[PDB]
Amino acid sequence: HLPNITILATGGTIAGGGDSATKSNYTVGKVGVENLVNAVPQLKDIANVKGEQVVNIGSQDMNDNVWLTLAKKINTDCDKTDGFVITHGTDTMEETAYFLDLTVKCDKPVVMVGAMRPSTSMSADGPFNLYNAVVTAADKASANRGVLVVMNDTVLDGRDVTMTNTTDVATFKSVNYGPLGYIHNGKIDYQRTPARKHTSDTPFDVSKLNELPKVGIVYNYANASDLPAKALVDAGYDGIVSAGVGNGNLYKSVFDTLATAAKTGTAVVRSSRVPTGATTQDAEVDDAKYGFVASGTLNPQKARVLLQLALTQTKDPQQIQQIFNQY
Amino acid sequence: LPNITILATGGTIAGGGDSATKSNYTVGKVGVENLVNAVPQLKDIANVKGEQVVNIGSQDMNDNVWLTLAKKINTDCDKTDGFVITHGTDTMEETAYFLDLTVKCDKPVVMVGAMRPSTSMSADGPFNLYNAVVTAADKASANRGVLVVMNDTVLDGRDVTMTNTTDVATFKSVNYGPLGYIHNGKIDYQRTPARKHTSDTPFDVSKLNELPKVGIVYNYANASDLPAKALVDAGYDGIVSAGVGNGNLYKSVFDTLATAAKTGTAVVRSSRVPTGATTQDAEVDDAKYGFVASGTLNPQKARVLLQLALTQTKDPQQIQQIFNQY
Amino acid sequence: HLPNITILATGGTIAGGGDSATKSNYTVGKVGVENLVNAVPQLKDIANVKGEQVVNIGSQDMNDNVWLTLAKKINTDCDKTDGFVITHGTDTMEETAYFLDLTVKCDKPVVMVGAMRPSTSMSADGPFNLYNAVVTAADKASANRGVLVVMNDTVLDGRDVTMTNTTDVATFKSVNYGPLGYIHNGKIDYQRTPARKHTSDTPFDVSKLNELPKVGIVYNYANASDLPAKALVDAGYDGIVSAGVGNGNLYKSVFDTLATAAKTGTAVVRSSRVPTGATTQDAEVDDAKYGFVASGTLNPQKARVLLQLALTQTKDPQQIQQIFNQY
Amino acid sequence: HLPNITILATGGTIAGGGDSATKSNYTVGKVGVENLVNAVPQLKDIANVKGEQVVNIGSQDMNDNVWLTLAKKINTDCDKTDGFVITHGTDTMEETAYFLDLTVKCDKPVVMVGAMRPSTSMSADGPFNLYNAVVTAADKASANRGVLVVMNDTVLDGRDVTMTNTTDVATFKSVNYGPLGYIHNGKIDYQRTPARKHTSDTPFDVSKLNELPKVGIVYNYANASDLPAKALVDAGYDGIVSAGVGNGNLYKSVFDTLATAAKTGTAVVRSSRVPTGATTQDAEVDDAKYGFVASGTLNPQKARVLLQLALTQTKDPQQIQQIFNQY
Repeated sequence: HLPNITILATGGTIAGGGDSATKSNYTVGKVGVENLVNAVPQLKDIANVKGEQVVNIGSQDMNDNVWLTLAKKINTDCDKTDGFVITHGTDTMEETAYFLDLTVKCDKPVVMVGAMRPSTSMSADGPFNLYNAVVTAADKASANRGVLVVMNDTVLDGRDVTMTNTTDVATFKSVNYGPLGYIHNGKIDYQRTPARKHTSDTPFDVSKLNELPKVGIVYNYANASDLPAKALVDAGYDGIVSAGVGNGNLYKSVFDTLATAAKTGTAVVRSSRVPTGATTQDAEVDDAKYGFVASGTLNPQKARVLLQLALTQTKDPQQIQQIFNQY
Repeated sequence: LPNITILATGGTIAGGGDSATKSNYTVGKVGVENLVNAVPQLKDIANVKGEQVVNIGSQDMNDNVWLTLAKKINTDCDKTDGFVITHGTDTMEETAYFLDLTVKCDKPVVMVGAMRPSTSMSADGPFNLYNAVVTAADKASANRGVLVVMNDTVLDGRDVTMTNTTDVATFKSVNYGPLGYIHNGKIDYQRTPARKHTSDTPFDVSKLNELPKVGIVYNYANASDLPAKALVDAGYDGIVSAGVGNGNLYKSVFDTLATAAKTGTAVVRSSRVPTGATTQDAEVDDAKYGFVASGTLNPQKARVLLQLALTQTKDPQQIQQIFNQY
Repeated sequence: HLPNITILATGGTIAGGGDSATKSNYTVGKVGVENLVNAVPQLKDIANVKGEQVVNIGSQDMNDNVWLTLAKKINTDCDKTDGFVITHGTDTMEETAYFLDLTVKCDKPVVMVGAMRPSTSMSADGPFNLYNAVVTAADKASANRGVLVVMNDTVLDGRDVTMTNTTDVATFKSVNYGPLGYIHNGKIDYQRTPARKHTSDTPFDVSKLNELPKVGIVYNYANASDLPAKALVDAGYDGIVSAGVGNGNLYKSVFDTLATAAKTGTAVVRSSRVPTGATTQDAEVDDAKYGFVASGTLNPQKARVLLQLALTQTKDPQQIQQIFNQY
Repeated sequence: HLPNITILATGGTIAGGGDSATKSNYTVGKVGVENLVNAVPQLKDIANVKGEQVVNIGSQDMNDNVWLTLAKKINTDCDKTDGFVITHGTDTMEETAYFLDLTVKCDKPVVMVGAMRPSTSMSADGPFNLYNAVVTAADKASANRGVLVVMNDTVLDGRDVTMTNTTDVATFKSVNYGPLGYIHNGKIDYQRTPARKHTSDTPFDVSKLNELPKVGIVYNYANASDLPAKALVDAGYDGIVSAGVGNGNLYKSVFDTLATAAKTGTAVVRSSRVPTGATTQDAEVDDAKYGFVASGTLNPQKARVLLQLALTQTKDPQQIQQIFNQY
């Protein structure tokens, strides 16, 4: 009769700990899901919570196998529950949020949440962030909006959400298109929803996949080395994402290596190290001439999520561009 | 009127497209004199002399142009009242900090670019150039370090960065804010960078024709060690990590860089995250590994300072000292 | 054919010129619409443009009479054009946008535009602003999103759009829920639409109105005077909006005057002087008990627009609070 | 031997409390200074703290009498302590910070701090904020920087600090010139200091004053009533600050009232309701002619603070403008 709500715990600074409340030092992986739930007894006011510990890692070590395990579990257990919260490291939550946004086939709410302060800190942000994540997953209006991230009283879509600051509790922002809703006193005023296709409206199906296509990221800057790009090509990577300078521009020697790569079986996506705004067509690079794909507003690490999934469907740069214009 | 020298390097500000109402352009259509002639009002505020140093897209900016530019300004400091450098946007933030650490001229040195090509409707380059010459003309600008002047704002070389791929308002000092705003050809300076620059740095490039080799590697989920293993296999002097969150490293990359740091490669941890410090005293024992924490320097600015450090030392603790002072 | 677009000019810095190009002085409603078009020859590549001068005022002198004229004309002339651009000063464009967003029943694109620099200034922003406003009004995907403001290559909804900076060309932002779309190379990638009800989904109809209910705005600050609030009450005002401190809070003397007035026929809305975030219920003020309405994310000048309209339908606070939850 | 730090408590949300850790409802001033101090036992690691509860009000009720009390106390008590922390409400902290920044002659560190969540909240921000405020008051490097605000791990100058968001724990930002330092692991890396004159470098001497000149604030907006302005003039106010539209512009009817009043000796400052950027001279308003002062980056409530203090030395509009260009 209260919403049934599953928490899938993956680790992160929300389950991490230091030897002092008032020193910054901490390590991830100290606290199980039972202990987090128990630190918020007010959850039983809003939901019937069930917690499982899928893994316990720092999200700096998030990987393809944990992504597959999560998407598979959510997809199989969808019918058991009214929604899911995933407790997660903050460092790569914006990656896992987008991978689930594209492969989750459950249109029931799936809410990701972490903490910028360890469980042991003075003014720890984890307990209230977890409360609000359950408020969100239990809100009937949260369904059909794609996979969500809830941080600092804010409901953010999985596609546009990113980290803006290294330490600030208020780091997570949807920096191009804004947030979906604000949470106040356990109620959400939703004024937006992602137009890009997600969840059950995407062709991606990882139900029977045990690995993903290999996709690396190369940085651009003055005097950039080509050695990173060469190393990925030498290893037969399925794709490379460029964190370009400005509007996805390539240092000349990186450009040389990725042009060869795009014409010899490696997919190439131009994104940007710049934190907001689209990597666009119709600027300084004719993507189609090189066989590149322009990432749009997807940053390097998001573009790598969508490129891995595009490559389960096609190697064709025109098709990949069509997928980067729809998802 | 002061004497002001424009040193032109190319970029969108001197780039053009086939239409004022389409986004497509190539850099380097336009020479320095053409730019200057485009803004006749410069006459009202300065005696302007333009020289072309190079003509390239800043996406192709490199160690040799940096060395040329810093030598040029240091050689010619006595000869002018200040400098404006016209430059692409994409790496303006790297050139700005290189120069901020390496120019010993404490007269005004102001970088400027354009987010719209000189051909475009509502081109931003003319008023930008105009405001850059105002900044270089104001004696208040002296002793503030190398500056960037974009969208009516004066920003310090260390903190300035691009926030947006296309916005005319892209250039911000995202951690500590601007030094001043330009209104009607006057600046109200309320700020100056506390970090040591120009003649308070030990870095001199006057007889250097190259810089230590410093690469950047990106972190992300399931990150490849192969990029870092490449730079190490090549004998790179230094690698900056574009960390996740507070300068964190995927396990593979962590292992490779920890092994390199013991073989002598300098390792700085920075962050792909656009604002905030990569700090000591978080998840990574930097002293245990011989790693250096970048502070607020983003990965491309971290490279600038690591290259210069690497002209003076390979000692981690001594690199951390330099990353705490400049 | 190319779409037929109507430019309705109201004046503004965009029609306004200075004495120099390189000094900050200018007059507003200097020159006219036909002058404004002729400065942008490229418009004829994208539409068949006709201009009409409605009024010629600096938007700091904007008023109910210009609002009523604008809305009736857009609603009357709707059938014979494919879309509208309204040239307007920047200072109060956010207020006119939300009035029009509520009272226009034309669901063809309605776009507001201005300029932050004068006509004659170096790097004048008006010409490209006007070009992109016509792109937006000409796009079929612009229909049914409400009244829009198009500034600095960005499409902003009438409701959330506001000024962030006194002089920056990039001043206009939707500071709570972000923009709907970015314009690049004459094309828009819409990824958002406002969920709050607008244009033909509102019951507001000003067709037969010649004046609007009287709504004043009072400011809160340390040691605030109650004299302004008392002056609007003595004048028999229909409504009062509070620019509160923090989360909509009231200086003691303002609390006293507004609480007295809310129980004897004056509608009272708590908004905030703070530039982003909702003035919420459930905080320090029990709105229901005083007969106050919480403005949500509407800032004082926006709350005033919605309060004047709500008072054309009802004087009941619970019903005004309902309108404030829906539009 | 750790430093001696004086906490002066004035109330606010930092001292506030609600029925539930999870519900938003609260009231200010439920817990006293010693309770706040004992909730952060770790303060003994970094200082010898002495608390004095000076008043106990919501900062929505802050007033001239509390300002005078605080300035005279800090000034008298300077030589008995190494540094001051003032606990205060958030809503007007930015006003008090500025008044103290102009009236305090003690150049030892003086830090203000509050909380956006009440002390009873889950993930309450006050405890670690208070910890950080005392770190900042203990740090000698803070001396000579003017009065500070410490919130959300940031050191902010009293002049430029303002609220950005109605509820966000990260709401306090130096929105024009940025912050002075970030706090991490109990340490500050200061990279900035305000160039504007503060503390000992101002002429402002409140030592014998028991009242401050009367300064009100009137809001601009479409169709603005002249009644607020006329109410303040009728009452013989000593000055009026206008929260102008755009770059300090005034609606017709308010412009008429303020112009008439400056002619007979009322001090009139043009500020802007726009949250960032300066209200400049030499835009659309001839300040020289009307006897008006442009407020620069001072927002309306900040402008009030400096105008009241300008008015303790001069009523001469040109002398008041010179004060507005120096502080």
